[PDB]
Amino acid sequence: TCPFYKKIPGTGFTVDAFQYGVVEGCTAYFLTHFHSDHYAGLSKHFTFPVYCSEITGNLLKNKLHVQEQYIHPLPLDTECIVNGVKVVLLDANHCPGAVMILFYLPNGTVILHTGDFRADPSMERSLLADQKVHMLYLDTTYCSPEYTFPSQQEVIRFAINTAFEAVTLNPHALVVCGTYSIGKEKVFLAIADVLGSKVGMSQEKYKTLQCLNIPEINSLITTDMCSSLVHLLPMMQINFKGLQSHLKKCGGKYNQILAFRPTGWTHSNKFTRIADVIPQTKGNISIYGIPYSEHSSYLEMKRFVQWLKPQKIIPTVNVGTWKSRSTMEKYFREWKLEAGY
Ligand SMILES: c1ccc(CN2CCC(n3cccc3)CC2)cc1
Ligand code: NI
Repeated sequence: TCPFYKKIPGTGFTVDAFQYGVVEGCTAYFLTHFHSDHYAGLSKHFTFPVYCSEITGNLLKNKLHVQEQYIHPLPLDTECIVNGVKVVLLDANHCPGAVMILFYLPNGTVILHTGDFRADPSMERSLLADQKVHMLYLDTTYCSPEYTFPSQQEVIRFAINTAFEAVTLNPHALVVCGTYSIGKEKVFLAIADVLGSKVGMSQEKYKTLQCLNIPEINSLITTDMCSSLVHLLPMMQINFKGLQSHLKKCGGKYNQILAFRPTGWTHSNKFTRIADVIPQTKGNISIYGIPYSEHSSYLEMKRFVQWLKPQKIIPTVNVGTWKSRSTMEKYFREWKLEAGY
């Protein structure tokens, strides 16, 4: 059964609600982004309208085989009417195609669903500017002050510099990057660019990247592994056993692997600054875990909410324990008292 924090009161709409069968009274199903916990249940057999971004629609058609007659892509930053209700899609700064959804209800109430997002000051100059919001459905993944991590730019600078130094010292080194979904493409694209290489990958992963409207993509990626010195592998293979195995398949073209494992937050962010990060090493293989987040830090989330000044907040993550729920509610009250709304 579909939970309350996925229902839009006063409409026939749901958000990211595909795993509950036919939802009673739902005439339009919105999808914020193409991550499996959110799309769970969608397939070629789905026969109701799905509203989403153009990139999300390309992935629905090509990867899940959803029939084209049921895919309703909407442009960003544009007032659209769906089933008699004005809606707007905004960039979420999450993975490719990810959106936040603004709903202008018939009764005059205004609701923002963030989906998954990494809050940024640039969102203060979207169509949200000077817009009253009555209800905010908030991605609270990292809603506690312990959750700190660097900017995406700082993490990419570290990765580029690390890879360039390694391959300049040893021209026979291979660089490997782990992946398990869409998102975090900048990690492998930035490394390949500094090295003058295309990124090599499986046919399945190539198909996924061909759906993302990335400019000049044919110049950047390939299924010919042997022409490339930056390879993508599934995240589960980025360990000493899996990398040793991969090194054998390249036919003595390479004599060293440098691998990156993009993670979210980890506890080492408490103690170790990104510049000070060191790898796990065994012989000619080194593995770097790098904290490349596509969710708001605590500080980023607090800034966004204090600027927006919503009347009510409904968390959508960490809602399953009394302790977690209470912790988030205490921070929302602090933020409101500090800012005066
Ligand atoms: C929102 C609100 C509360 C939680 C629970 N965690 C908070 C942070 C804790 N922590 C301590 C040291 C490193 C993390 C672990 C419990 C999650 C999300
Ligand atoms: Ni996500």
